[PDB]
Amino acid sequence: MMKILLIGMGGTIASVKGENGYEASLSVKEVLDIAGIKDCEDCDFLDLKNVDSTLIQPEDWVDLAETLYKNVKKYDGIIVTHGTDTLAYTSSMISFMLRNPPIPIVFTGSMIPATEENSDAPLNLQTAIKFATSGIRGVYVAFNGKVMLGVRTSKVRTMSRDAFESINYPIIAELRGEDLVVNFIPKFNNGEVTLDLRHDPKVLVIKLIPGLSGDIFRAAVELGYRGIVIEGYGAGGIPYRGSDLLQTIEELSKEIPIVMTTQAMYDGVDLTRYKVGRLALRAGVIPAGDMTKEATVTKLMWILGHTNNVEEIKVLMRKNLVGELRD
Amino acid sequence: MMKILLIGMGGTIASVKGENGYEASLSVKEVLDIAGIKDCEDCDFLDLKNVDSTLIQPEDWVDLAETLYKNVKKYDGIIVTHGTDTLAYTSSMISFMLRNPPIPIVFTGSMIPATEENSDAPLNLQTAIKFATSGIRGVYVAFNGKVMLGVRTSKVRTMSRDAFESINYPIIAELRGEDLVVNFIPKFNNGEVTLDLRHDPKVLVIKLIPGLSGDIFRAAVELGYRGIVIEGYGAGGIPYRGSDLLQTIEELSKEIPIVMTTQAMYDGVDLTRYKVGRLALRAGVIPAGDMTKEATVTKLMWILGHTNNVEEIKVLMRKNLVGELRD
Ligand SMILES: CC1=N[C@H](C(=O)O)CCN1
Ligand SMILES: CC1=N[C@H](C(=O)O)CCN1
Repeated sequence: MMKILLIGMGGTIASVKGENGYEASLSVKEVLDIAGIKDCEDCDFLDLKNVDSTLIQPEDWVDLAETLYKNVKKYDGIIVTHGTDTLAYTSSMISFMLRNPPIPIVFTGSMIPATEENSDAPLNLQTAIKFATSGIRGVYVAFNGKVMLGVRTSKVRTMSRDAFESINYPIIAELRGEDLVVNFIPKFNNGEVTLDLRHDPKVLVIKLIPGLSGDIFRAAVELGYRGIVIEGYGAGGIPYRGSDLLQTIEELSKEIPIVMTTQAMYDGVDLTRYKVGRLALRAGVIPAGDMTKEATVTKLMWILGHTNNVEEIKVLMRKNLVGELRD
Repeated sequence: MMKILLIGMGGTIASVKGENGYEASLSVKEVLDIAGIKDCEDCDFLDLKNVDSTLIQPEDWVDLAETLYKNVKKYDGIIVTHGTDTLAYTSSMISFMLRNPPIPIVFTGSMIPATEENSDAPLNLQTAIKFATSGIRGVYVAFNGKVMLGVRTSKVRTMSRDAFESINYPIIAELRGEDLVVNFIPKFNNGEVTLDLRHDPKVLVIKLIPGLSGDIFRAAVELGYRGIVIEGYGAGGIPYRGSDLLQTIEELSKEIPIVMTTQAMYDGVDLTRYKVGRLALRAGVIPAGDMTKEATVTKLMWILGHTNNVEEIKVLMRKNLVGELRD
């Protein structure tokens, strides 16, 4: 029957409490054994990386995307074990780099090392295995009995089992007993499996705070940053009182994309709603709509691997590519 | 009986849909009338500002703190109506600037203008009035039937009534019918009412993302920024692979405070837990513990109004001043 591949990237799930605190150490095969999984007769194992996900770089996304693409024909499902810190960035970026996969690609990990007795690893691996053999294609994240679309997933808690949520977007599937029950299936168009590794990682994310001036923005441009994301307040906007920020934005927004997302967790941005928003639009700011913060950052990096034309970048950022955005 | 003062700062609650979308317009007295409030016989009214809270600057915090201090003896309670965008920054900063107030000081506002038929304004004003006459002293936020400690409050939703949550800290009070029921009373020491307006607003908040280099940090220092806050991933830490960031931090952390908070919403940071965290500590990074992002930023600004000595700043950031932090 079904053949699945497990790819190890590291993470708390594979970690041990060494000298300087937890660090990734175990292989993905060892992780499965320790977590007590046996329903894996026809399971292949590959260790791609073995790091605390805080260490993940954009080139690791390239390496992982390539590896996935080389293996989508050979397997019925692929599971990637990964640290939780940057799990959502990786699942978001891979969603852009590897479009219309013919199989489920499921990211998972744990908040508590698999070695530990109270570990969330066995549940998460079980959920991942159940989904990887479901026939439901796409890039997903399995965590705490939930399956979420990889490009709509964010880490919301640092010290809880329920660490990940689907942001502004319905759960794909959820455990009821041992029944993984479907809640919502994304509406894919199924084109040709497409690998597209092009990206530019040189982007800056600045949190809007009272009194912020435009000086660090023009410094970023001088440093050769190719894009800036600003987390505004609430539905989004730029203050015009108190700083040269709006004036600074008006000048820079035609040299580089300036993307507005929100500091809040849920509901995203809508710049048409307030005067501060519409001024931000007039200044050339690109809205990130209802995208997660991780999808916004990775999508911008990915697009910058294709074009530096701000107008075109605006069009692509506003276009729903893989389910990351409400069109 | 009880005498309360209402101070208007603006916000959606006082807003109208003008030419470029919503902008603040109505006076705080008009807001009360439109919201349908009458149980306010002995209520004084003062309009301090009238702006979309996206426009709030640090000097407005000074003006508001001064006004509160001049009025804490005259009234039994004070209510401040305020935009939701920066409400939490203002309630956090005022908590540092105005210590041991002898009365309840309650911040509130609404997600939907008081003019609108389905407005959350009447409920929020009611809750604010009930708490302002409760005799429970301190700085608080009332929203969606909840009363939260002002220095533990963040905006988590941009388009929902339940916009604010108490982060890593128990609700103070909650509505059950018309009964405002107490859940938890903060353990104040009641010293002398202290006004302390000293702050330095020149701080930068950068979101950690894969591949981030230290170049923008040393640019910030050259720009004269007096502090940097970094939102790390999860429990916190600095990547040592892929960038000159950790090396950059080691150099800068003795010139200016570099504070680590988290990109996630709940549970805060703990740098002792992972190798990436302990390296961050060794590099001179100051942990923000379980503080909200708004408390972290305002507390740092406030402290920078007192000292530029990094060692001392570290001590103060790690000290629970007004309930913002678990000691
Ligand atoms: C490299 C690549 N070539 C084929 C294509 O683009 O159609 C498969 C997916 N991507
Ligand atoms: C300015 C001021 N003086 C008095 C004091 O510090 O004790 C009251 C609170 N702050």
